[PDB]
Amino acid sequence: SRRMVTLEDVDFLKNLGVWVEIYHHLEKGLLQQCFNLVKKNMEALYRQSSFGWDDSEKLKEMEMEKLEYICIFEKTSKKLVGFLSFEDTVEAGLTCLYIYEIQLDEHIRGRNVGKWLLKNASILAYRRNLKYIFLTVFSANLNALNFYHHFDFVPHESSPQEKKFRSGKVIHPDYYILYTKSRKDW
Ligand SMILES: CC(C)(COP(=O)(O)OP(=O)(O)OC[C@H]1O[C@@H](n2cnc3c(N)ncnc32)[C@H](O)[C@@H]1OP(=O)(O)O)[C@@H](O)C(=O)NCCC(=O)NCCS
Ligand SMILES: [Cl-]
Repeated sequence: SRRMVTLEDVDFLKNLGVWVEIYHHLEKGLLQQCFNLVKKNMEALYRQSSFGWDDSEKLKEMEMEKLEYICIFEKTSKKLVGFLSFEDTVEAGLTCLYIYEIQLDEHIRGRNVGKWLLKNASILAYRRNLKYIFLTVFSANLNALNFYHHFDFVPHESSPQEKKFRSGKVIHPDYYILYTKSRKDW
């Protein structure tokens, strides 16, 4: 058929039939649910990268004390449908919120929930006197790459760069390090 930590704008989620919670640490059950979303969304991308995928390794990462979680659940099912995780840190001398994950279940993508999570992360960062937002992204993840570009992320000086030599050597990095300034006004 090809030719026919007070969060902002919570009312937006209410209008979608979802709600948000902030976690300092994930409880055992929810840890497993978030892991399931990351694995479902990302396993293939991790596999094809130099980083690889290890279930046990991703799990331990998500348990790290430094990571804070913003989680969105469906009002009817009370199931997790998305989250954003981050740490407050420093990157090359710059104070930042470093995003580890932004993950949405398939059925809730493309409805401005990604924007909602990113915007709130950015606001939180600014209010914590964190001047930048940083993240890593796979070069092969084209949708995410363009999503970030739209929200003014650009490669940090520390990001790997494309390189081509007359010798025939071609270097395509499998990830970028992106950043942008945090902002309180959206
Ligand atoms: C990446 C992700 C979180 C973005 O969420 P999303 O639901 O798809 O995007 P949203 O609907 O919330 O985006 C809203 C804004 O982003 C823009 N946008 C979204 N995707 C875009 C794309 N591929 N190219 C250009 N702009 C894009 C929209 O224009 C919109 O901006 P606007 O209101 O100013 O017009 C989502 O696609 C996802 O969960 N992907 C799977 C997991 C993943 O790859 N995470 C990144 C690695 S951790
Ligand atoms: Cl990615």
